[PDB]
Amino acid sequence: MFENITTAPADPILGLADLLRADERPGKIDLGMGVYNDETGKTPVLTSVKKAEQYLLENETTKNYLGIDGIPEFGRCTQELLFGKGSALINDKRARTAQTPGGTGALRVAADFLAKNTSVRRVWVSNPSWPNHKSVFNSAGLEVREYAYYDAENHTLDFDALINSLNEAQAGDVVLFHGCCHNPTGIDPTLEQWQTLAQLSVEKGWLPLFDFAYQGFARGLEEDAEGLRAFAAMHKELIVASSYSKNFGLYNERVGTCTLVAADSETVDRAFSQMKAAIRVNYSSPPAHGASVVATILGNDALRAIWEQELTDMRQRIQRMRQLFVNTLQEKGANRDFSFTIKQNGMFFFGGLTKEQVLRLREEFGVYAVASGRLNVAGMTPDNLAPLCEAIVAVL
Amino acid sequence: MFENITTAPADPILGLADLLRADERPGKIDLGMGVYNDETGKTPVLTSVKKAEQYLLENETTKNYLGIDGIPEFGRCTQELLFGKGSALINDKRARTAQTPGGTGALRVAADFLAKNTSVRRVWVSNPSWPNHKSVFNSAGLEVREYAYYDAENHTLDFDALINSLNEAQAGDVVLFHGCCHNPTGIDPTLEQWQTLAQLSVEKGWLPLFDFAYQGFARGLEEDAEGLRAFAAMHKELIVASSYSKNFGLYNERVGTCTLVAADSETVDRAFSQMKAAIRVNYSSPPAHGASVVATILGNDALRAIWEQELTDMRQRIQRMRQLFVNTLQEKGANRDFSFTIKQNGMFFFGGLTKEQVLRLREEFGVYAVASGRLNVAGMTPDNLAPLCEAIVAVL
Ligand SMILES: *Cc1c(COP(=O)(O)O)cnc(C)c1O
Ligand SMILES: *Cc1c(COP(=O)(O)O)cnc(C)c1O
Ligand SMILES: O=C(O)CCCC(=O)O
Ligand SMILES: O=C(O)CCCC(=O)O
Repeated sequence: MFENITTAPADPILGLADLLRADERPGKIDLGMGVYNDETGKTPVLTSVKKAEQYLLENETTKNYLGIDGIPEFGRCTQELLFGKGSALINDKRARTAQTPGGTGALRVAADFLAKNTSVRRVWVSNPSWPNHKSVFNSAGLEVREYAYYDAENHTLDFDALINSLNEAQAGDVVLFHGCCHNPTGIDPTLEQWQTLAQLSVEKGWLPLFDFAYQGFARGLEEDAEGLRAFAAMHKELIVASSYSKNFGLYNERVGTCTLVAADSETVDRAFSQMKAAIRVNYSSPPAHGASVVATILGNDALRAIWEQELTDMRQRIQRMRQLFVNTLQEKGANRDFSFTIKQNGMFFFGGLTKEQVLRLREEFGVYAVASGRLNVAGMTPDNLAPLCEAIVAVL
Repeated sequence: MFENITTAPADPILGLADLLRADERPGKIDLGMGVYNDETGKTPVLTSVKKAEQYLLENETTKNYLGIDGIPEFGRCTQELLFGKGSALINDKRARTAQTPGGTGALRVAADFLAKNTSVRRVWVSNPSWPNHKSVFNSAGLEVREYAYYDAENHTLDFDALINSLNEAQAGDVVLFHGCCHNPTGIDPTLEQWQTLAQLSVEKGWLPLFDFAYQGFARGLEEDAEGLRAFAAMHKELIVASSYSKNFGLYNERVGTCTLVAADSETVDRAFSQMKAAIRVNYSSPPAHGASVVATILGNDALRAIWEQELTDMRQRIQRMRQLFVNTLQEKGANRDFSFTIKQNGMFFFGGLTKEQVLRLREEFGVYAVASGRLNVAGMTPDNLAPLCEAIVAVL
C-alpha cells in the first residue's frame, strides 16, 4: 500500500519547529509560530489557568464522556464573549455552540458540516491569510477562492479591491472573515467598513464564517467583537469558529468552539443535529480539560478578573515591543521605515521582508520567521531585540 | 442554507444519555455506554490518574503546542504496550505513532489517510460491530462491507462463516479486527485462530486495521495483545488505533493513538508524513492533558504499579458481576439459561435480549441498554442487580 506514497511537504508555519530543533546554534531567535512570550522568552501557563487547574484537581470526581457538543456552561460563556450579554441571538435561542479541539477543529467541523448538508461549493479566503485555511476547506471538498485584501505598497486594507473582487462571490457562497488581528497582515476593517461589508453581505447572499483566534489582542474583548456583532444584527445565518489557544495560553489543550446561527431555534436545532453527527464521525466528543479550565475562569468573577488583567498585560507587552522594535531599527540605521508596524494589531509584523530575506535570516543569523515575511512580535524580548535588529539591518 | 436540513438520527449508543436525562424516574439503571462503574455505581477518576495530575500541576511550565504527532514519550510507551519491549517493529524502526483525540480520532485519521494516499476503496467490518465503525469509514468516503462473525444460535464465533465470507475480500482491502473484548459480542478468536487469520491475511493481501479499545479487560495487558502480535510478526504493513479511555478511565480527555507499520523506516516515514498532513487539516495537534497523564503513569514505575492494580480491580469486578448476574437470574426463575455470559470478555452482555425486550425494559422499568440487546455489565452493582434481574425476568 505505502510503497508509492509521496512525502508530504512540511507545514509553512509548524515546519519551523522541526528546523529549530536541528539547528544547534545557541543564539536562535524564534519568531515563527504565533504564541505569546513573556520578557524572558518563555510561553508560560497563566496564573488564572493554574488556579483553575487546582480547583479541577480538587473538585473533579469523574472523567466520563462529555456529550458530543461538550461542556454546556462553556458554550454559554463563549456565546456571551462573542455576541454579548443581552444579545438577541442568545435570547431568541438562535445560536448553538459545540466545544471543539482548538480553533482548527472548529473550522474542520464547520467545513464537514457545510460540505455535506448544504449546497456550498466554495469558500472565499482573504489574500493573504493563515495558510491552513485553504487546506482545511479543500480537504473537506470545498473549492477555495481568494479576494483582495492587503495593499503591499501602502501596507493598508485595499477596501476597493476587496469589494470589487468579492462581487464575483455568488449567493450561497461562504465568505471567511477574520474577527480581528488579521493573520498575517494585522490590518482589520474599521467599524464603518465592517458595517459596509455586513450590508453588502446580506444583499449578495453570502454565508459569513468568522475565524476568531485573537479576541482581546487588538483593543479588548468587546471592542474586538464589534465586527462580528455588526454582522450578527443583520444576518439570519452565520457560522463562527473561535479559539482559546492564544487569549488563554492553552495552545496544547486544544480549546475552541464552532457556533451555528439560524433564523430561529428550530432551524438551528435541526442544523445543529447534523453538526453533532459530523463530530461523532470525527473525534466523537471533545477534550474536557482545556474547556473546563475556560469555563471555571469565566464563570468565577475572581478568576475572570485575574485572567483579564493577564490578557491586558500580554497585549501591552506586544504593543510596547513593536514600538521598541521600530525605535531600535532606526538606531541601527535600518534602511527602510517600518513605522507601519505600529498600525498592525496582534502578535505579528508583516510586509517588510521578502522570502529571500527571511531565508538569509535563518541561514546566516539563526532568526526564524515565516517565509511570507511574517514575524512574531510577541517573541521579541528586551534581550533579543538588539541582535535581532542587527540581523535585519544586515539583510535590508 | 439551513432551511431544508434534516434532523440527524440520534446515535444508537450516545443517544441513551439524552433519553436518561429526560426520564425522571428515580430507579433508572444505566447499562448503555461502555464505561466502568465501581460498586457504588459511579465512574471515578483513578487514583493513579489523580496523582499524575498532581505531578503535572506542580511541574508543568508551559502549554505550548505539542507537535502534530503529539507527546513523543507517549508514542514510545504505547508501542511497547502493543508490540512488546523487544519488538522487532520497534527495534527496526518500522513503526510511527501519532497521539490522537481518543480511539475515534485515531480511526478517523487512519481513514482519511487511507482514502487519500492509497488505492483502498473498502473496509471489512465484523457483523456485528460497534455502530460508529461504518459511519467513520463511510464519511471518509470508503465503502464498508461486512463479514460473518457471531453465531446468535450458539453464542460463539462462527469461524467457518468468518473465513468463508472473508474470501470475498480482494487484495488491497482493509480488514478491521478488534484486538480483544469484541464490541459487542465479547467473543474473541483463540490464539490458534488469530494465527490462522494472520496467515490467511498475508496470503490474501489484506491491510489489517486493529481497533484496540479494551486492552487489559480480557485477560491482561500482554495476553490481550497476542492477536495483534501474531499479525505483526508476519505482516509488512498494518495500522492500529488504540484508546485509553477505558483502561485508564480517561473518557473525556480523549486519549488514543494511531500507529503505522511499514516494511522499513523510510517507507513508514514517508507514509507518516501524509498522516501528519491529514491531522494538520483536522485538529492540527492533539490535546496534551490526557496523554501527558498516560505518559507520566507508564513512565514512572510506582504510578504504573498502582495503575495496573486498578485495571486488575476493574476487570475483577466485572467478572464477578457477570457471574453474580447469571446466578441471580436463576434465583429469580429466569426463563432462559444465560451462562454463556461468563464466556464473554469485556464490559458487555450480548445475545440474550431482542430489540422489543430492551424497549420494554426502558419503557416499563427504566433499565437502559443498547437496542441491539447489549448491556454494560460494568454498570451492574450489588445494589441494582436484584431489581434489574426482576425487570429482565418479567420481559423474558
Ligand atoms: C491560531 C489560529 C487558528 C488555530 O486555532 P487553534 O486553537 O490553534 O487550532 C485558527 N485561525 C487563526 C487565524 C489562527 O490565528
Ligand atoms: C470505545 C471504543 C472506541 C472509541 O474510543 P474513544 O477513546 O472513546 O474515542 C473505539 N472502538 C471501540 C471498539 C470502542 O469500544
Ligand atoms: O499555525 C498554527 O496552527 C498556530 C500558530 C498560528 C500562526 O502562526 O498563524
Ligand atoms: O460509543 C462510544 O463512543 C463510547 C462507548 C463505547 C460503546 O458503548 O460501544
